Amino acid sequence: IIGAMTALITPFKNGKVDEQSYARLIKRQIENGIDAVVPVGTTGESATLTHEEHRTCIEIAVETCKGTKVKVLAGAGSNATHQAVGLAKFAKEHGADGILSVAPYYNKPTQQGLYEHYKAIAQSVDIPVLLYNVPGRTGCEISTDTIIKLFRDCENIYGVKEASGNIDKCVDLLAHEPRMMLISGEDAINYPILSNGGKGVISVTSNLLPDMISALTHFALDENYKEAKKINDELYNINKILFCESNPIPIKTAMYLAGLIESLEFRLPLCSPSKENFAKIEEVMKKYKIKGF
Amino acid sequence: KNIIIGAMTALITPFKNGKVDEQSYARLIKRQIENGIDAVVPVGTTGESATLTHEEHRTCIEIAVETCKGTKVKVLAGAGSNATHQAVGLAKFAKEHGADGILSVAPYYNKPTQQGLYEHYKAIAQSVDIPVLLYNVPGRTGCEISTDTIIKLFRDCENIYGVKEASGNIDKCVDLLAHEPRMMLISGEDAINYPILSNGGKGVISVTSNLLPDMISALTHFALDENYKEAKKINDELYNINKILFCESNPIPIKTAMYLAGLIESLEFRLPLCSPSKENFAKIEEVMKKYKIKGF
Ligand SMILES: NCCCC[C@@](N)(CC[C@](N)(CCCCN)C(=O)O)C(=O)O
Ligand SMILES: [Mg+2]
Ligand SMILES: [Mg+2]
Ligand SMILES: [Mg+2]
Repeated sequence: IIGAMTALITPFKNGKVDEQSYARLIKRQIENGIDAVVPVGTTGESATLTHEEHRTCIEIAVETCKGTKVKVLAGAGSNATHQAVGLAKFAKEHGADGILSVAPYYNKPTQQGLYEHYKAIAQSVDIPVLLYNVPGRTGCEISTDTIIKLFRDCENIYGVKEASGNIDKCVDLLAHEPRMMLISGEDAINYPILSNGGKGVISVTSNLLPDMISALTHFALDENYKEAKKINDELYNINKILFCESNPIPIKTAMYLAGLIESLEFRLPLCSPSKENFAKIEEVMKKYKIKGF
Repeated sequence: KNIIIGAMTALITPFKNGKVDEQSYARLIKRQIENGIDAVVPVGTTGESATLTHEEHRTCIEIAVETCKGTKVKVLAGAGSNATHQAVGLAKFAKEHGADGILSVAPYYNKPTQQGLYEHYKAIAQSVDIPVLLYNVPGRTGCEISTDTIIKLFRDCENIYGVKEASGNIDKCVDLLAHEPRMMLISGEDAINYPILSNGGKGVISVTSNLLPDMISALTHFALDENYKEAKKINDELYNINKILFCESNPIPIKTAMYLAGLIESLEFRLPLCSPSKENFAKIEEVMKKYKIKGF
């Protein structure tokens, strides 16, 4: 799975997942050229969803994408490998087109550990598995050597979502293993990653501006770097402001400000932004045309 | 404030055939008690909290509580979570099953803001009536409890009595105790146990004490009595083992050392954790030779 993809926010209403809004947000993604959706990633507050909720989000999404050509890359990562295998199987059993699997967080496995963790996951299913490196959140980094070995050693492993701010590593990955699918995990540098041969994005910004992110990715895949860079440059201010506080606090605030969700609700320890950052997000949004439903 | 201080151990969790070796767990805790340790921390990072089931997590806390009854040794139960609802539940559990207090690591992976951290710990503290020790380890969580947030929580919440600091930032340790000297600063970094204690820290939550509880015990008690020459001498002696126990991610080296010492049956982890490199295995074995390891 490649192309423009959205790390879906998870809207809450009165402390529960707003399931109708969840399906409605995914339809809006489909209407605006998105190629795949990622239920229950970091942006979807996977850490604070119950097992049941995690499972249901994937189900809505698979169901809502059914019939369209939009794929579901299910959030299935865990820092407990038994758990990650579990999630992988669930996704497969419930029709996900594939899986996203974040590098274990908090426990800091070694490179050998990561290899084992992912081999376990990959062998438990037969759908594509997309590796996810975000060391600022996990405390560990999947080495370039480890990524490559996994790609070559495990049939299902087809690439990595990179959120490390390290374009050198992106060169390193595609120079030594050009067959893998490098996916941008940091919206601000979507174009530089695509222009080095990246084949997709898993975007926070596309929650609010899916048409802009989808166009950017498709310009780039069609080798119109001029127009892809144009959108990337235009999106920089919003791409930065969406991380003025830890994601998904700004994007949910933006979605609520645009009237796209009913309630600016998080699950603790996530919370509302500062009032000043709230106003900063509101101000930056005003320079972009935000698609409705 | 009610407090839990002194020399404390972040207990490893031994596995046998993919199950918690509950008999070895109790035996290991008794070894800590008999070597001068003041409190034990079941199921922290060193106890592989991430890969235990909820039931196993509960079981290890209960085993700790039961093993320390009839002694002066306290149980500071590992109760952290990156989901506030789960952390409150763990705090409640620890309270209801006889723990003396809880340790609660800063939420990992989802990187809450300072406002969110405040709210997170306030909900935990307001849910029980036993001491709560914050735990700051930004290298593992991806976030930091700022000094201001720590102090605000200490002053605003009755049961929050201090912080376990594992951030290699002695400046912050000065900052903390210079602006709020009533709090209990606990070293979460073995190599710098003495510097933290010598600045007014009141205890350690140690990985090395799994292997050398008597030495960590003496270091802390020497330091608490302001016998800084003797405390520093032990800290200096311990530096080599303190560092080698993090050649690979904790608790991979300490469990390796415990296995080499014959203190656990199997060198078993739960994935994504795994045995160390063959090279680091030998390095740990070599460093160990320079220390006298207490038996059972
Ligand atoms: N997607 C919904 C599940 C969320 C579970 C958890 N909050 C905690 C994961 C866990 N491995 C649970 C350990 C439970 C026993 N201590 C962790 O806290 O590390 C996470 O993965 O962030
Ligand atoms: Mg398409
Ligand atoms: Mg994931
Ligand atoms: Mg004395």
